[PDB]
Amino acid sequence: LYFQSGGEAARRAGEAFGEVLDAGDRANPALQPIADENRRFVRDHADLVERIYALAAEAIARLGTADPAAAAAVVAVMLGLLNVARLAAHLRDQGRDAEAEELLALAEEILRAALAGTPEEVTTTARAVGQAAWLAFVAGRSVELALENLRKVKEANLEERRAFAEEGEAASVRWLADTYGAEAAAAHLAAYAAGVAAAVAILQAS
Ligand code: NA
Ligand code: NA
Ligand code: NA
Ligand code: NA
Ligand code: NA
Repeated sequence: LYFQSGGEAARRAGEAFGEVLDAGDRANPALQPIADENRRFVRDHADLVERIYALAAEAIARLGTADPAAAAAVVAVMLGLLNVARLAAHLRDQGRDAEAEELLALAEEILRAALAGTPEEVTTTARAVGQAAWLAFVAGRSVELALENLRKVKEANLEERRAFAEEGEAASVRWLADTYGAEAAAAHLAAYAAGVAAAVAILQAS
């Protein structure tokens, strides 16, 4: 990672995201279990965290951090691969290491290919990759569904990728409200947006 210029800046940005989301979730008894699980993930899967920062460093190298759209795209890449990594971590914790790699490799292929375009295109693809994994995680942690979803993103044009990201994001809001209640869900989503903004600003200053 150290010969991947940008890895330390990506880490600072991701840690800023994590700190802000942690504080938002930790402030509310309904959301604290999320903050605790997120700390456990980072503690237990340092190798996946570093792999996320490595892909972010590739995004920094290609897009720069000289403007808000590029910075947002790098953050979106990290958050999209993080969603993939949560399912990969489940697979690894359960001894299904090869399937975890297949999942990570396909997500990384799609994200890397998007880096040839504009930041706004990268952000759309990254959001779609994130939902491809998240939707499969909630539906029984199915690597088969995740791979199918990722292949559908791969074969989708930009508008179709955006539409899929929007459907998944809407389903995600619904899941948060169903699980934590609408009131706590709104607080969580606001903290998430603040964490994105924190990470964007760290990248811009890097
Ligand atoms: Na790099
Ligand atoms: Na505690
Ligand atoms: Na964990
Ligand atoms: Na996300
Ligand atoms: Na994303």
